[PDB]
Amino acid sequence: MSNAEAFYASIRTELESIRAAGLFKNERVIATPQGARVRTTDGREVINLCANNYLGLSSHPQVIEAAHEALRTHGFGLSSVRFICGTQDLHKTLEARLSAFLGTEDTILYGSAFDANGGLFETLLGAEDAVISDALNHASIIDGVRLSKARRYRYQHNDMDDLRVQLEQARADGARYTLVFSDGVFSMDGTVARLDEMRAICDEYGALLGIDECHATGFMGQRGRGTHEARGVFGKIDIITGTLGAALGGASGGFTSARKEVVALLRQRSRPYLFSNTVAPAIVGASIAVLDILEASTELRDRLEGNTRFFRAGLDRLGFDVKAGDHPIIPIMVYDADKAQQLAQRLLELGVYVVGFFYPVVPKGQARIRVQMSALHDEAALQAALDAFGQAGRELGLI
Amino acid sequence: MSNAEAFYASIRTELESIRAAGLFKNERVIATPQGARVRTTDGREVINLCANNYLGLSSHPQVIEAAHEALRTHGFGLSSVRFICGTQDLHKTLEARLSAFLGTEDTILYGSAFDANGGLFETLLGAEDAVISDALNHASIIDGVRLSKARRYRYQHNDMDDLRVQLEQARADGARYTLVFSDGVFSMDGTVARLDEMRAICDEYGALLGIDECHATGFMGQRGRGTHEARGVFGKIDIITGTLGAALGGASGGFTSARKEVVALLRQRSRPYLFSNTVAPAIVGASIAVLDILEASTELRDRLEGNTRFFRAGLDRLGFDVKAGDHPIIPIMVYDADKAQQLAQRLLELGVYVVGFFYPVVPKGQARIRVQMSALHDEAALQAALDAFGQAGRELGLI
Ligand SMILES: CC[C@@H](O)[C@H](NCc1c(COP(=O)(O)O)cnc(C)c1O)C(=O)O
Ligand SMILES: CC[C@@H](O)[C@H](NCc1c(COP(=O)(O)O)cnc(C)c1O)C(=O)O
Repeated sequence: MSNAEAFYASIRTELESIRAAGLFKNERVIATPQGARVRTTDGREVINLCANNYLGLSSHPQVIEAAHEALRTHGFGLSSVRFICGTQDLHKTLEARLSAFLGTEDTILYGSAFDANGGLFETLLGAEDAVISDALNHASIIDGVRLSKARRYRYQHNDMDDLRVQLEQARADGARYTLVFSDGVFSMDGTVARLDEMRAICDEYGALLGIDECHATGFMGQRGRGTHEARGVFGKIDIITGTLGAALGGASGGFTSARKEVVALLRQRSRPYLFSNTVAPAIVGASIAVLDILEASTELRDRLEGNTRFFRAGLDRLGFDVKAGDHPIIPIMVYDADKAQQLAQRLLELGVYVVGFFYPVVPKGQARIRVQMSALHDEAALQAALDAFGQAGRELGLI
Repeated sequence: MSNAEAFYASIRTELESIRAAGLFKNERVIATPQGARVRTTDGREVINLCANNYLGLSSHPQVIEAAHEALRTHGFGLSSVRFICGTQDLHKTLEARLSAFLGTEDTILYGSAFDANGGLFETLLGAEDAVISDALNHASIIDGVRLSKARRYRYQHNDMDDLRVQLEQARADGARYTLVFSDGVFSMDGTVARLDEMRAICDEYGALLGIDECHATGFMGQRGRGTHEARGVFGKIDIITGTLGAALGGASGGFTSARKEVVALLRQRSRPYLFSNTVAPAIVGASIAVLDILEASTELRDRLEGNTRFFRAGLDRLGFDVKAGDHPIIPIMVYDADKAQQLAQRLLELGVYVVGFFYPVVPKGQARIRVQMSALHDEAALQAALDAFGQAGRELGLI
């Protein structure tokens, strides 16, 4: 029995036990563009309440046509990293508009938020330095930190007192520079970081504050600029990392926006920036028009707030443990992974597209459905969906 | 002086330190689509010989039109990882086409080749297993290995006897499974991994064989299938990672190709596939068009081979060191960084766009210019660049 084939057997044995534990993820094949309603290849058309299409720009006609013109004017692929021959005027234009949009002096584009985080800490920090992370920080942040030589501390989830204990200890352990880093809005539970307390606690110790803004840019704040606008620190952030693939288009790309020494050093030394393809001209192009939309009127994010409150207060009145609020991410815990596959399946049958969240996406035994609001939803969809949740929740024992 | 501001000072000190060493990289701002000739925002038209656009597909109008069609039928962005609502029929289809093209059972799409490597080793390997890398492996492989728990070995560049010395130690050290991993075609020197030998070495020790094919897929091997085709080992590769951002379109996205059960574990556990956006609809649909183009005729790859055989023989007949290979990557070693900044800039005055490679992209003391050949270059541009190389080659002491 060969060594290579025992490996493949090991892998097959692993797959089985993932299925046994109710943890195997099955892909639905959508046959349509992204939007408020969606159709799998099988033919069924369902309400989509689990996309990152927070502002509904993934298939917004003026975003689609801006990408079209980018294809005409600036081509399909650049097949280069930025410093070689992958820099077009659009990249410089969009890095500018984001810096303006976000409150920072420059911005550096990446292929994703995942790679913006991956290349952040290693380039800026060393073994003598520290990174303090909220316990539930996103996997891409944990992997950025793992790739750096910095010392690591976690503070308990959104616990501002534990943030002080770690900052105390890191000072005590002798940290040169400290960077406090956290999801702006957290992926799996929707809660909002307390950037107002943190920027103050960071100011006592001289620490830096960085935030991952994927679940905030475009629709958090009065003018949609970020979680920092929503906590009144706009322009007081050392490091923003974020995506172009959530609210701002949903195609690809990410970014780090920081002072200008940072951005300049990231361009010089950040590994994904040096070593991975530049963003495609269509994406950069359509993102520049995305910023034209959101800077011209706050309506879409306003309709998002409305859709979110209506549906959060609705799931509340049905007995779900969902607080009233304006978090477009609405977590619905079912703990059992199998009971998550069922609830998502049953809600499919009832006309609602959600997907189970289980390990390793969330901790074993803390499985959930993550509802996700859009500006796209009209009230007969939000209503027909509330119906779907009340029934399937009743059948499965959730209310 | 506060700690935060102290940190910014260290950033600018190293920003100035990097300029002082002449190691600072300045972005040239292309104003046109990627092409064999390109115009900076200054209006000057120049011959591009430093892109990964080997087959000219980056602005190929049939590729461009497939992106136009994929936007109309399938939208701009999906704003979701694959397992939630980011799997369209296109991704499944493109995944079947890459597997058949490449000789493998299945294929998993990533947002870049960077992330394909980044999510590869940590998923398939454990503390008891070994990875054995060619010492010149791409930065994305190193980081993917650093993110895994496996035991690490490096062997001298293309050194088959060093490769055996490591597999001895890996086994001596008690490795369970063992993965030999190397660039198929090395980005920085154009050399071609000795895959037929490595397959034989691996069979002996019972190790898996993996290749990163970013500089091979589409044009290496008689049918452009890649380094494994070119070395008689088509169909006998355990793991292919790669990119859609070079010869297969140049826009965005990457992949890992392997057996069904390896790919299935990557879908269930690979961190960038779980936690980062799915490839955009327009990119997937254009990639499907790229495979129709390349499966229909080995022109382009035949044309590429010609253009390089001519341009190598060009610098051949001028006292340039044609160091190693038939390959479209022509490394013109100049060792000193400042000279490569000079030679790249001087050629820009002679009408040639080409860029200096120096630390940390290439080792200190081993700076260079990477000439990269495309199918697109017409004879006018070719021998016109041969002249600009001859002039500046003598003009700056290298000829
Ligand atoms: C100067 C920067 C170079 O590293 C670059 N190559 C990028 C690259 C990647 C990342 O591919 P992605 O773009 O992330 O899909 C993965 N593997 C290999 C073997 C590569 O050569 C180039 O040839 O310009
Ligand atoms: C189930 C997978 C989720 O983690 C996923 N997160 C994507 C994500 C990334 C990667 O962003 P990119 O897509 O690579 O730009 C970076 N930071 C944060 C805070 C994120 O939430 C989501 O919420 O859909």
